This record gives sequence, C-alpha cells and structure tokens, in this order.
Amino acid sequence: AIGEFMVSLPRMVYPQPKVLTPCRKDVLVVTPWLAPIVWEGTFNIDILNEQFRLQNTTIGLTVFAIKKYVAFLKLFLETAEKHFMVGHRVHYYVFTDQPAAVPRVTLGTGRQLSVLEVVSMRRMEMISDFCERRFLSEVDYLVCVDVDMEFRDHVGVEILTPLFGTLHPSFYGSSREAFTYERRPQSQAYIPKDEGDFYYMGAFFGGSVQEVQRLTRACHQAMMVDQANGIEAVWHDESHLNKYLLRHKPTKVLSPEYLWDQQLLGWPAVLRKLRFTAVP
Amino acid sequence: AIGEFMVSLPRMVYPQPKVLTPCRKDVLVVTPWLAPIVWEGTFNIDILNEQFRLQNTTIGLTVFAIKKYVAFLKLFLETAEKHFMVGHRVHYYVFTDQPAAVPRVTLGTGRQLSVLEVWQDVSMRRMEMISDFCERRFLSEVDYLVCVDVDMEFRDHVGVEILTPLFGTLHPSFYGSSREAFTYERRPQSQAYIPKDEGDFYYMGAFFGGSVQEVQRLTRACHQAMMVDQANGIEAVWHDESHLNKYLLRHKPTKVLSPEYLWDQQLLGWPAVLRKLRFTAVPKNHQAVR
Ligand SMILES: c1ccc(-c2nsc(N3CCNCC3)n2)cc1
Ligand SMILES: c1ccc(-c2nsc(N3CCNCC3)n2)cc1
Ligand SMILES: [Cl-]
Ligand SMILES: [Cl-]
Repeated sequence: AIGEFMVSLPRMVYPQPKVLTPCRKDVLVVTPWLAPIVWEGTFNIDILNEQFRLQNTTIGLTVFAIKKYVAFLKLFLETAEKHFMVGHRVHYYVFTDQPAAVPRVTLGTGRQLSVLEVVSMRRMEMISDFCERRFLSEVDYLVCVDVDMEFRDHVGVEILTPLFGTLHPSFYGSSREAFTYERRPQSQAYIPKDEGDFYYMGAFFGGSVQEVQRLTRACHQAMMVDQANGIEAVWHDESHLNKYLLRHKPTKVLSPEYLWDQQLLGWPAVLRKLRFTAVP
Repeated sequence: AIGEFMVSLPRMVYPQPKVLTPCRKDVLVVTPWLAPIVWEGTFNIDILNEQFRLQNTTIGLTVFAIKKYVAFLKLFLETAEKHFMVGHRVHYYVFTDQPAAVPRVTLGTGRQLSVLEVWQDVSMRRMEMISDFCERRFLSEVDYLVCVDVDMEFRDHVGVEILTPLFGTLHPSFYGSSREAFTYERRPQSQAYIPKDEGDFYYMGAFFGGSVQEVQRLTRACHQAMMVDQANGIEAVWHDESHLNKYLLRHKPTKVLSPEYLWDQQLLGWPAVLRKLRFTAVPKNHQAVR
C-alpha cells in the first residue's frame, strides 16, 4: 500500500550522514524544485528498503513484447528477478500478441506475472486503459519500460515516488537548446528553446499508479489532437512525455545509470553503476 | 489547499539545471533517505513559489509568547511580514497569557493573526498545546504548520522551499559534529533515549514543521513520551528537543533545513558554509524589544 503518514522505523545502525561532505561533487543530486536526482552514493538502500517494506509496497512493471520482440522476454525477466525490486512484491504485466511465446521463468516469492493479449500512441492509451481496468487495484507504483533491455545491477525502491522520469543518455550533459523536444507551436508537445529542465527518455518512467494513469492519458489525448491537425511529434510519445514532465515536475529524476547503452555510448566516469542497459 | 495530484505549471523562463554541475560542493544537499537538505543554491524559488501559490497554500506559524516573552512579538511579526512566506497566505497563532500585550501590526493581504489565550512543566505543555490545537483549529485552517521560538527575527528569505510533510532544522552547534558528540538523551530509562551508535543529525527544537497532520502526530507522540518519562521522574536532558530528536530519528523528515534557518551570530560568528543568515536569535535587550 501507500500510507498517508511517515513510517516509524526500528533501531538501525548505519554510517552517519556527513553534513560537511557532499555525496557527489561531480553531479547535480537535487533539482531546482527540490526533487532528488538518483545517483549511486545518494541513498542508503537499507533505510529505504525498511521504509517501503513497512508499507508492504507492490510494484507493477509493464513491457510491450510484440512481434519479434517476444525474443527479449526471457533475458528481461530473468535479470529482473535478479535485480528489480528484490525483496519487494512485484507484478509483471507483459503486453503481447503471442501469449504462447512468453517464456516460462521461475519467479521469487511475492512476485507474479500476467500476460495481456493485444503504435506509441497506442502504448500510452493501453497503459492508461489498463490502469483503469486493473493496475489501480493491483499495485501501488507502476514502472513502464522497454523490453529490449536487461538489468545489470540494482534497480530498487530508491526510484519510487509519485512521478519520475529518467535522463536520456544522449542529452544528460547537453544544454536545453540541444534537446530534441518537439518545436512546432502547433503541436501539443511544443517546448520552445528557452524552456526545459531535462530531456527524459520514453523508455523508463513511472510513479504511483494514479500519476502514471494521468501522464499516459494526457499523452494519448495530446497525440490524438495533434493527429487531427496532421501533426506527428518529432519523437512521438517521448516528445509528449517531455512536455508533460516540463509542466508537471517529477518528484524524483533517475540518472542515466538507470537507462544506458554501453555499445553506443561507452562508459563515462559519472556512471558508477550501469543498472539497466540496452541489449544488442 | 494541498492537492493529491501533480500541479501543472505555466510557461516560466529560468536558468536550466545543469546535470554535470553540483549545486553545492561544500555541503550535503540530500539525506541518505533522499530528503533534500535546504541550502541557498539548491532551489529556484520562482518554480517553488508557483507550485505552492497555484494550490493556494496557507502556512500556519505558531509561537509561544509567555510572560516577558511577549516583548519579542513586534519585532518577530514585523520581520515575518518582510521575509516569511511573502506572496502566500499566512496564519499567525500567538499562544500567550497576555492577550492585551499583543502588538498592533499591519498585515499583508491573506495574512491573519489569531491570539490563543493559554501538573506538568512548560515544554510538555507546548507539545500538548500544539497537538491539541491541531485538532481544535489548525487542521481546518491551514495546510502546513511551522513551529518556532518567538525570540527571533527574520533577516532574510524564509519561504515555501521549507514546506513538505515533515521537516526539522540542523542545530547550529552540531551540524559539523559526529553522532557521538550529539547531546541526545543518553539514559536508557528515558523514552527519548538514543544510543551512541544511532542518529542522523541533531535537530533544534526551535524550528520544525510539516503538514498539519504530521505535526499533530509528532507533537502528540512527544507529549505522550514526556508523560511516560514524567511518571518515572525523568526529565530529558534537553526537554522537548530531546524528544523531537528521538521522533525524527524513527520518522525521517522529508526535508531538512540547514543552519541558515536557525542561527545566532553573536555566539557562532558567520561560517563560510552559510550564504545567508535567514532567521536569527534576538538578544533580550534589543532596541526593538519592549
Ligand atoms: C542514443 C539513442 C538511444 C539510446 C538508447 N539507450 S537505451 C535505448 N532504448 C530505446 C530502444 N529500446 C531499448 C531502450 N536507447 C542511447 C543513445
Ligand atoms: C548554541 C546554543 C543555542 C544556539 C541558538 N541559536 S538560535 C537559538 N534559539 C534558542 C532560544 N530561542 C531562540 C532560538 N539558540 C546556538 C548555539
Ligand atoms: Cl502558459
Ligand atoms: Cl552525549
């Protein structure tokens, strides 16, 4: 569940935080609207784990595996079992056109998988629709990702919050003018060159189920009006996700540790961990 | 109001956050449970003002002005009008035994003052009174409650950057100290007991707050703990501050305020880590205190 009030923790012993030592001297760890930007070295996972365990937190994870993409499911699920929200309740939602092609994978206690029988406009619509049909009653937080990926390292409760976006690996060090936002004023996704905090990737976002429903519905509705006007945003649902998060500031921002492609972009020093990466 | 939804912001033009530039290189700006530690340089007040203003945020501010402490009210209130939550709705709650001594002060639009006329010691009384008035009035009247000492003046901005479900403030004597040096209550017989191997920060009892419901929970819990100590003839070394520290140890604050928010320059000077001295102690015989 998601309790209204602060959790009362048991006695815990861990290293004291040091006020006169920054946790990172190389990166920004809080946004100008006071949301944490999640990097290795910013959190004590034992404290967070206990906070979330006490609320009996359930996390849903959606992926779309259509056509040849069903081929990525086995690696995705096996690595999720090793690295995603381990120790917590997880409900995987696999959207697919080939239920019989979904691999048999052994799941840990408190973890389960549902197959949902079935383009970017549609993904937003479908997520929103299934939030209303079932995710709202079944999980507390919903995380939405691409299937052609593998977990290489811990991705846990540190990301959970009402609404989060993830820094796109191509733009985390770029000025706003370089971000590939939709730039036509006719588009619902329009952002001019003097606006923008970050460029978020469409491949990893989430939050409470209700905030995710709201984001995905808003993006779908915006795509529909754009379509009526003969417009398709330059990067489709990702352009709309960016517009949504510009106006509705996320309560956490995930660093590119959470979405990387080592083949394309190597391994810059600011990344102490590569947690979730593209599969060749 | 406080909404159960992300607030939608209008077009605003402000400097882009820079992912590869730390906002501070000299201090910790986020706790290990991912709560911001608020220092000048960490926030853009334009964005925060807009977020809170669009929800018509109302902030209650409590002070206890008993006996001779009523003399501090004019300076406190006049400086709060200049620097506390300017641009937002504010409800001052003055707990006093001398309603007639409360000064006449000019208040801005959307700012109101209420005078609350006041078997246990005083610190217990303060926790009990705040908790009781949360139930009686604050829950219906304001969104956030901020509880401070009256012998204080606002010298610089104190605004919506502090607002969050629960916050405490770093005590100026201890922000650079190891936990073993913290003056927590160390007697295991006390409900405020914290052993040498526990503790994140030493919070000061003179500035805490949060949503009304979280402040009600905190003050009730502290009062109940003090009553248990009382039964056992125990008085925690630093009274309500000791209990505040125990509570915030077990219930992590969702923001922590740096010592910019509670300082005494006569005692501690002005260390380089402080860009602003926002809210400062007022000497007993200050010219504005009468
Ligand atoms: C430049 C452009 C894209 C990327 C990039 N990294 S991961 C990723 N995706 C999208 C496809 N599904 C799996 C997740 N894309 C990196 C650099
Ligand atoms: C050592 C001890 C106390 C302080 C200290 N700064 S402000 C403050 N107060 C308590 C009295 N009411 C006004 C707020 N006290 C600083 C260093
Ligand atoms: Cl606008
Ligand atoms: Cl001690």
